[PDB]
Amino acid sequence: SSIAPHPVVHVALLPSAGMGHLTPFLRLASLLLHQHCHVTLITPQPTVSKAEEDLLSRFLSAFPQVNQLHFHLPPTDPFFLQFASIRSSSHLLTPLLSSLTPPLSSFIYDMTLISPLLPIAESLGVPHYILFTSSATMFSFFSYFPTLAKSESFPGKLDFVEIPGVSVSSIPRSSIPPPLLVPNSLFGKLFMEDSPKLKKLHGVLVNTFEGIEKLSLEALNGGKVVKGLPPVYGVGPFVPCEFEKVETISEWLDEQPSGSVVYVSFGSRTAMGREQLREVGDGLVKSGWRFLWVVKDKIVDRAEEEGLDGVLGFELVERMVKEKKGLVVKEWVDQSEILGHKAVGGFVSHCGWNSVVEAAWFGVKILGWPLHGDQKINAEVVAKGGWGVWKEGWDWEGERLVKGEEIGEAIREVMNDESLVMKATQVKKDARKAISVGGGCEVALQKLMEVWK
Ligand SMILES: O=C(CCc1ccc(O)cc1)c1c(O)cc(O)c([C@@H]2O[C@H](CO)[C@@H](O)[C@H](O)[C@H]2O)c1O
Ligand SMILES: O=c1ccn([C@@H]2O[C@H](COP(=O)(O)OP(=O)(O)O)[C@@H](O)[C@H]2O)c(=O)[nH]1
Repeated sequence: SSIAPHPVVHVALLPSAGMGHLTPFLRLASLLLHQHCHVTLITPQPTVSKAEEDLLSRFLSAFPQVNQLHFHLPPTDPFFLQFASIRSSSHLLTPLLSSLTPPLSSFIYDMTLISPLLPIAESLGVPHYILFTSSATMFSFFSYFPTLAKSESFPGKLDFVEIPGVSVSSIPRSSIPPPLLVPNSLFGKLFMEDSPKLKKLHGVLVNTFEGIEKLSLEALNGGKVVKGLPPVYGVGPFVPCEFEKVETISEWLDEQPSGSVVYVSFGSRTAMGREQLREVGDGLVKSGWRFLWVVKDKIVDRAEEEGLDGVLGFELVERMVKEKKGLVVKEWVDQSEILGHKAVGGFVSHCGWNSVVEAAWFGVKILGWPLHGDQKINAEVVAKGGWGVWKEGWDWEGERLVKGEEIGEAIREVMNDESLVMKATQVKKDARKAISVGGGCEVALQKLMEVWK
């Protein structure tokens, strides 16, 4: 008895600094657009890196129906500095969010912004959420932090973190993210201020799935970690999207035998010291395997200033050009196009979380080389599933010099192991189940959409 336009579900999104935060937010935006949502994207500007700038430009051109709200920031690790700048200025956003049309339905923001955005979301009167961009196991640690910090000996006497029922049952002190043991650090301060406020959220979205973190997901939603935690929605794996693409790399890969290439990358914001970097190349040559090595000499891509031949040195460059087995680049690559190529049989990775979930989506086994932060916990999430391995004696980047001899031996050990491929293929199979009807991601998004309507 009526011919009416259907009311629109309008979601607002706010990502913080780095490609490891921007990429999952934009993949979530694509998922929401395919559910016929209207999306507003708040963009803090300028970005720390050029790669962030360029990805946003390709996203907006692909989806002109997205409403961009500019967030011009006022004028240490450059990405951590941006985390603090966005957090300290977020209290100014209220006028831009309260005048949104059509009426806002929900608000999903970065995990590092809980405290300043909670009163803003309360005034908007809509359900609000964090998108947590690391593993569900690390989210359990974050939620558990007030339980550990109440002790009078914290953080001096803490040898094991054992959260009931999660995917990594015992986290030793050597795997705790170093800033969490330093009360005055940025993340140590954010953990203490923000974790007690998790109970005010409507929910927590995580880019993960039952095939890789079954136990952590069940413990978080069973009241085992902390009583009164908001529900945790496993909405991963986030499938890589078309707008991310920017041809000699793909042409080189086309000429290599299937499964014969080892891909090497330590993410978008980490650069090894020059001596350690040169040991990586020595290990790749000694391994005897074909390789595609992505190099960074600076944390921030904008700051690169020396050519690859000067970074690598004459002796290493000469060895690699003579053997004619490897390709080395110091530029932004299409990592998902590489991991999805049939030539790539293994992945030497720092185990940043987006890279882990991409490797799971493509069924590529991992040699884990965790370098900083939560990467040792993520490396063990992978090892528990039997589709990758890591050497706990290598330690955080810069604590010791890992030698080319032992790097080459570790590469041969992973590439000769067919059991790792067997488990990685089953992970790949469970990754597709999660997004199909009845899978964890499909079930979670339907729950959220019905609430927002
Ligand atoms: O516990 C986490 C993640 C959970 C969290 C929760 C609330 C919060 O307020 C901050 C973090 C974490 C850490 O304790 C140290 C650290 O160094 C990184 C690293 O964060 C950088 C960002 O730039 C990534 O690039 C890198 O991959 C990742 O390992 C972390 O994720
Ligand atoms: O040359 C590069 C380097 C990185 N990435 C992507 O950048 C992200 C890195 O995020 P992750 O959580 O793995 O680690 P972080 O870079 O934050 O340490 C992933 O989506 C990678 O696929 C890419 O496409 N090309």
